[PDB]
Amino acid sequence: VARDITLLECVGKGRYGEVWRGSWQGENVAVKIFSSRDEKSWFRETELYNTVMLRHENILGFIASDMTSRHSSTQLWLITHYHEMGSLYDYLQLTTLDTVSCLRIVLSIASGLAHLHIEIFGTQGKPAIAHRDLKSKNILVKKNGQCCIADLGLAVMHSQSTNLDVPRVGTKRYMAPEVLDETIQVDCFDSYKRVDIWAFGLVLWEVARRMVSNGIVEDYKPPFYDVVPNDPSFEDMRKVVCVDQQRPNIPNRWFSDPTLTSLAKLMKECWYQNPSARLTALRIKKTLTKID
Ligand SMILES: COc1cc(-c2cncc(-c3ccc(N4CCNCC4)cc3)c2C)ccc1C(N)=O
Repeated sequence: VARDITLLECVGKGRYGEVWRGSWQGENVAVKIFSSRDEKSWFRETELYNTVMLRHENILGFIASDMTSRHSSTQLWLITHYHEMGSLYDYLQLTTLDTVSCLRIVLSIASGLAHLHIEIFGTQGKPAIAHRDLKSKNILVKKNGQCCIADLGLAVMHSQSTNLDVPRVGTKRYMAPEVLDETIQVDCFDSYKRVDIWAFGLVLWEVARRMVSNGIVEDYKPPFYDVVPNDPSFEDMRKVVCVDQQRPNIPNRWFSDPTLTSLAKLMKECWYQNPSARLTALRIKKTLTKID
């Protein structure tokens, strides 16, 4: 079991629980400890790795899952590979980017998101999966320059068979207009895919600001840094996105670079108020693959 693991250092804490860096047979591993209030998030994220056999170069790599439960207490561990460089959010604050490194990040995310979204058939197939909490803090930077998508505790699934949610359980800063509007068609699975594309558009913006061009770059800032306070409320986001119909502003420098200009058009096509008008994960991958 994973009782042979040494918990060295805590790297993340929050409502979900905690994530620890740990050692196991000489190798660093990440250990997510779920509080007993997140037990269903533990099982869901485990079942995707345990039963659906979720694996992809840009999805966080599962290692093991353990639950031990007495009447005294219950422990819930999810064990995955460890990524020293941390989250895309931490990375972007300490690093600038160039044409190649930026593309590798962006295309890497689009590849992981599209594999999540696309249903696969057969004995080794997978249902369509919606993340529902895409954001820079849930994307990890790998040593090789690529990224992988991490937290799947809120993901939903859809297969070719009648069948996974009630409402709005994501990070409010990244919620799409139809979520803040409550216009979202909760009964159409594509609705949740289009929510991810909105979040992915914000992450594209975050990354692009950090790509240097013509000797200039932008400090890191979160989406909507200029119009909402830290930890914005549901009403604050609805006012900026729906009523004021605000969108992250595009610096004028982006248009003097080919890469940044292509990204700008991609972002905007992820931000249409109408979800049906937004690009798909696959077409975002294709477009990104053709750049440079
Ligand atoms: C086990 O499962 C998850 C694991 C991770 C995850 C995997 N490898 C690395 C990290 C990580 C390590 C260090 C940091 N830095 C904090 C700021 N200072 C610099 C170091 C950031 C991230 C993590 C969090 C992520 C999500 C899950 C999950 N299942 O949601």
